[PDB]
Amino acid sequence: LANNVENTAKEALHQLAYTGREYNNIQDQIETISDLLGHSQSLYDYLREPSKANLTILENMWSSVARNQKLYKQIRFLDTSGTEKVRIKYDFKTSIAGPSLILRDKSAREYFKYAQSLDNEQISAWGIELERDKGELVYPLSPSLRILMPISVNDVRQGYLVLNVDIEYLSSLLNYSPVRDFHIELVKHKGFYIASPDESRLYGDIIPERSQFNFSNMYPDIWPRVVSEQAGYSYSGEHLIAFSSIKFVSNEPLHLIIDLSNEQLSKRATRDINDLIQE
Ligand SMILES: [Cl-]
Repeated sequence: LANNVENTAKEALHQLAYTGREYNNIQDQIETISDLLGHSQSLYDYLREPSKANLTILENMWSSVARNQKLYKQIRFLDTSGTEKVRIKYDFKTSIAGPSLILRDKSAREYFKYAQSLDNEQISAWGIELERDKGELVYPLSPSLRILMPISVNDVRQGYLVLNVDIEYLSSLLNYSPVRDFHIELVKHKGFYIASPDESRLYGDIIPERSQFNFSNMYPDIWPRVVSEQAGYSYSGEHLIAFSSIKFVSNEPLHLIIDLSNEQLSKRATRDINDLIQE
């Protein structure tokens, strides 16, 4: 063991660096596309002349962008009062995008009050937070990182572009490595889980029956190492945890964790290329 724990920890550290680079790339892709949507001719045309015809052109464009990019669960334009005016929804499982006529007043949401505080054409983002409809949680639960940009015409604010980056999709895309056979969990700065192969530990800050699933409660002596935002590992005698930190469209850290119990560690002793084949 001792050496096998260590060798596994070294592999997991490589995996954490790999996956951190993938999130950094996703962030660059989101920054670029948010800037293009906020400066787009189709949106400009609609805001100048919000005819049904121009709304259709905008909706078709956003639906195309959602199908092409996959990581936006919604793309919306809210007016200055916080009422949704344009709302494209995308479902990654089916690949269907299209507009909804279910348009709500979002003015009570904190992410909206934050967007109002931004300058014209300034792109910023809200912390990861579950989606809601009329204040009720959307189920299945939907953690979103909302990109926010007030949009102006001749210096007069028209509303806000809002893009909901779908953390469940990104987790599904990024957080399992078939070659190294590792699952990466995402743990927020507050200690609660927003992605895991174990669904039952998610969102303990929101779901009462899960409030025990905080990394700081689970691994009190390992938590400080994670909070340091350095990459490293710790082994408690029962779990090997390898950890790293990134900043993903946020000034707060997001911690990426590979947590393997003794039982799981024993088995990768067996690992052979023939195991990878071909699944
Ligand atoms: Cl709401």
